[PDB]
Amino acid sequence: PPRGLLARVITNVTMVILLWAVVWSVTGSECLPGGNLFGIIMLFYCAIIGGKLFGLIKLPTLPPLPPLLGMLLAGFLIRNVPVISDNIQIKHKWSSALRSIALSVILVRAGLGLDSNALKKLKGVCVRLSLGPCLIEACTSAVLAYFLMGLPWQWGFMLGFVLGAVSPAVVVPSMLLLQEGGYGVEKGIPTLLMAAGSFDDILAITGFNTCLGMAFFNVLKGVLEVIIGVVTGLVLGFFIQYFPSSDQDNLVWKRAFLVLGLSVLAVFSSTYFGFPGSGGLCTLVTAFLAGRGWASTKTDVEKVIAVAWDIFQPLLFGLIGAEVLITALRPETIGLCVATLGIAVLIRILVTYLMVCFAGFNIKEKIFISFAWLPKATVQAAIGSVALDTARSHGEKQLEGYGMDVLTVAFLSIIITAPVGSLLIGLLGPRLLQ
Amino acid sequence: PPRGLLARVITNVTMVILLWAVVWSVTGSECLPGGNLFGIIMLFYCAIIGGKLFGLIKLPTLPPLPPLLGMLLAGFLIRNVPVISDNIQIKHKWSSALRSIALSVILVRAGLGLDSNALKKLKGVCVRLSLGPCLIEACTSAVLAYFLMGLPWQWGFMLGFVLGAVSPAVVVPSMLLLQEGGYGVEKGIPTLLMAAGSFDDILAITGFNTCLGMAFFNVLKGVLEVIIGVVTGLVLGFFIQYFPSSDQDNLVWKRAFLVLGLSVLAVFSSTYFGFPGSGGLCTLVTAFLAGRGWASTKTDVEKVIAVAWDIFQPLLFGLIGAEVLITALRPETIGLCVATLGIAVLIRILVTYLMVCFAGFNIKEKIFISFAWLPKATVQAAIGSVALDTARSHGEKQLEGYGMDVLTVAFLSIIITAPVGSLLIGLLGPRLLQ
Repeated sequence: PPRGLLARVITNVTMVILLWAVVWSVTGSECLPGGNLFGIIMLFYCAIIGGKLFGLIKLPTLPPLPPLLGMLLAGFLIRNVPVISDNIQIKHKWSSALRSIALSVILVRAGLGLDSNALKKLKGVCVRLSLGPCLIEACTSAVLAYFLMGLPWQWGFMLGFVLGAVSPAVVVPSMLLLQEGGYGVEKGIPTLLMAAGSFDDILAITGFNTCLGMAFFNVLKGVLEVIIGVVTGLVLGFFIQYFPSSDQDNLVWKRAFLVLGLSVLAVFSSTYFGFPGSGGLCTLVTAFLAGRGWASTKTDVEKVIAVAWDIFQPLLFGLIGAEVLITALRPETIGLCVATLGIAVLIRILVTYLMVCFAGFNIKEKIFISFAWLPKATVQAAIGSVALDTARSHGEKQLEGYGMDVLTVAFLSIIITAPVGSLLIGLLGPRLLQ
Repeated sequence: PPRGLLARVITNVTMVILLWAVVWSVTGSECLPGGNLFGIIMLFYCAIIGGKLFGLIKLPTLPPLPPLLGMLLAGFLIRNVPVISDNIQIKHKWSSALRSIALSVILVRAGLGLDSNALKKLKGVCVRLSLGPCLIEACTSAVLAYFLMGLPWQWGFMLGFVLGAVSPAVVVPSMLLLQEGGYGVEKGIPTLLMAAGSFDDILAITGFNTCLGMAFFNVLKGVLEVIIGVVTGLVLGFFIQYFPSSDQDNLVWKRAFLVLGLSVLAVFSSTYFGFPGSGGLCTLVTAFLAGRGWASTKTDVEKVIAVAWDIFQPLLFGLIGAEVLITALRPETIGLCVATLGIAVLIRILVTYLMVCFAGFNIKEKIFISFAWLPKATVQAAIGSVALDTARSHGEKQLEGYGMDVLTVAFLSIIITAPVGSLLIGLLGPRLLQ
C-alpha cells in the first residue's frame, strides 16, 4: 500500500526536476547553480522561507512578527557569504527592472483601492504632507550632518534628500489591509496616507539628481515629469474605462493584465526616454482614473492584483538586502551614522505630527500618521546605487570614501526603520484608532 | 456608448502587443520579425487559419474537408516564396526537437486510449501486420524502382525503407474519433491498428541506418534499442501507477503533466545518448502500463492531452511543409516518380489485404485496414533529411542528384497520401464498419 507521506515528496521531487530540465533545455547555464534564473528562484524560496520562519516559529507573544524583517535578513545572508553568493548572482539591469515592476504593482493597487471623493473633501492636508516633511527632514538632516562629518554641503544636501523619502511599498499593504477591515469609521485616513506618499518619490529623485549635478536646470525638468505623468495617466485612463465593456467576457482576468501591463510599460518607457520617475505618477493616475470608470468592478480585479503583489513582495525585499557585499564587515565608526539617521527619524516624527494639527485629526489620528512615515524601501536603495555608480566613474579616493559613508547610512536605515516601522503600524492600528 | 464589436478587436490587439513587448524585454532577440521564435508563432497561426478556412468555407457538401490539407498548403506557401522565406526562418534544432515532442504526444495518447486485454485476445495478427506488409512493400518498391531510374541497390534499398513506413502521427487521431463515436461493435479494431502501426518506426530507422552504413552491425544495435525501450517502459510503468495516488489532489493535471514530461524526457535522453527511436516504444509501453493500471481517470486526462495534441497538430504539419523551397519548381520528369509511388501504394493495399484474411475480418474489416496504412507522417521526413545531410558531406554530383530525387518522391508521397488517406478513412468510417 502506497504511503502518502512517502509519495507526496517523491511526486514533488520528480515534478521539480522535470520542470527544471525543461527550463534548462531552453536556457542552459541559467538553470545551472551558477546563473541568473537559478538565483532568482532560490532567492524567491529563501525569502519565502525567511518570512514563514519570522512569524510562525519565533514570533513574539503579543506582537506578530512581520515577514519584512525575515526577507531583509534572508537577502543579507545570501549576499554576505562568498561561497553562497558565488552561485546566486543577478545582473544590475534585472535587479533594476524587477524593482520597477514591483514598485509599479504596489502603486497601481493603491490607486485602484483608493476611495473616491476623498481628494475633494481634504486635498490641502495631502499636499502639505507630501511636500512639508520631505523638505524639512532633508534640511534638518543636512544641517545635523554638517559640521559633524566634514563633508561639504553638496554631499550633505544629497544625503538629506535620500534619507527623507516615504516609500509606498512599505505603507500601502498596511493601509489596504487596515482599510478592508476598518476600525470605527475610516474618514479617508487610509486614502490620505496612500495618496500623500506617492508624489514624494518624484521630488526626492529630482532633488537628488539636481544636487548630484552640483557635486559634478534639472528643477524645471522634474516639473515637466509631473506634467507628463498626469497627461500620460489621463490618456491611458480613457482607454481602460471605455474599450473594455460588459460585452466582453473574462473581465476579471482580462482587465487586470491590462492595467498592470500598461503600468509596467509606462515606467520603463519613461525611464528609457530620459526622465525616470514619471512612470510612478502615471500608474497612480491610471489606477485612480480606472476606478472612476469601473462598473463597480473594483474588488474583482483587486484580488488578482493582491495575489500578484503577494508574489512580488518576497522578491522585492530580497533584492534590496542582497547588495551589501562591499560593506559586509567594514568597521569604520558606524556609530556616528546611527546618530545622524536617528535624529532625522526623530525629527521626522515631530514634523509629521506638526503638519497634521490643522483639523480632523483630534488626538489619535495625529499619532498614527506620524508613525506611518517611518518605514523605507527601494526608493532609497535605487538612488543610493546611482550615486555610487556616478562616484565610481571619474572620482578619486575622497569621493569614493564619502560615497561609501552614504551607502552605509542608507542601507542601515532600511535595516532599522523598515521592519520596526511596519511592525509598529501593524500593532498600533487596532490599538490607536479603534 | 462603446460598441463591443469595434472594441473587442482593439482590446485584443492592445493585449497582444503588450504581451509581445514583455517577451521583447525578456528575450534580447527572437522577437523581431527575423527571429526564429517569431516564425514559430506565425507558422502556428498560419496553420491554424489555414485549417479553419479548409473545412468551414469551401468544404465539400457530403465529405467534410480535413484540416490536414490546409496545414500542408499553409506551410508550403510560407516556404516557397522568396520574400516570405528570409524574413521568417526556423532553425533546424528547434524543428527537430518539436517533431520529437509532437511525436511523443500522439504516442502517449494512443497508448492511454488503448483497450486492455486487446493484445491478449489477438497478438499474432498485430505482429504480422507490423512486420509483413512493411518489409514486403519496401522490397517491392526497390525492385520496381530498379531498372527504372538506374540508381544502384544501395540507393534502391534506402529508398524502399523510407517509402515503406507506417506512422501513428496521422492514423491515431482517426482511430480515436472512430473509437469515441462507435459503429456496431468495436472488437478492438481501432486499437489493433494503433498498436501495430506504432513501433514500426524502430524497424524503419534500423533498416535505413543499416543501408546507409553499407552505402557509406546496425541490426544488432537496433535489437538493443528495442530491449532498452521495453525495460525502461516497464520500470517507468510502476512509477506512474504507484506514486500518483488518490491521496494527492489535482490528479487530472498532475498525472497528465507527469506522463507528458516523462515521455519527452525519455525520447530526448535516448536520442542524445546515440540510439534514437528507442524512446518511441518506451512511451507506448509506459502508456500501456498506465492504461492497464486503470487509474479510472482516463477520460479526465484524455481531454487535456487531446487539447494539447490539437495544439501541436498544426505545428507538426507546419514544420513538415516548410522545407519545400528547394523543389518548388523543378520539372525533371516527375511522372516516373508518381508511377512508382502509385505501384507502391497499390502493393501496400494488396499485401495488407492478404495479411488480414485469417479470422475476424470477414468483408468490410479487410478494406478498412488496407486503407488505414496509406497516410504517412514525419517519419519519412526525418530519415529523408538525414540522408540528405549524409549525402552532402563527402558525396559527388551523382550522389547529390540521387539524394535530391529521393527527397522529391518522399515529399510528394507525404503531400498526396496523407490528406487523401485521412479524408478517405474519415468518410469511410461511418460507411464501412457501421
